[PDB]
Amino acid sequence: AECSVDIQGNDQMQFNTNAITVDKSCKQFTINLSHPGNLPKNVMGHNLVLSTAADMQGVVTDGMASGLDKDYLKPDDSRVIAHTKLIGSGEKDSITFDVSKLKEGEQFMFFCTFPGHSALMKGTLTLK
Ligand SMILES: [Cu+2]
Repeated sequence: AECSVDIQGNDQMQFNTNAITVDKSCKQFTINLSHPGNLPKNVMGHNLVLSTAADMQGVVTDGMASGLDKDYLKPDDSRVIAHTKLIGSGEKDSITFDVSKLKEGEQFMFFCTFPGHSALMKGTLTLK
């Protein structure tokens, strides 16, 4: 199966998918994030961050408090499974992670931790 997806985050706080499926036969999986907006990352920065459903808002909350200098992620946050960098207008970033870090049956989420964004910028990730 394929083991990559391309996702965009825009100037109206939206990702271009609501749900990511990872094929259970993948060993690694790569997420190619890009920002087709025009706004700087200072006001419209996006990352794509993975965690369990339960852990998402703790990551978001602690992340908000951590500043642009830390990509709006609390340092050494063990709840984060994998993530891109935080990017602004016209940038792109890709991450490849071990799919062994995910498990069938488990409800994962992807989201952006930039202050305020998660309200809209989130979706499910499922190993299937
Ligand atoms: Cu964002």
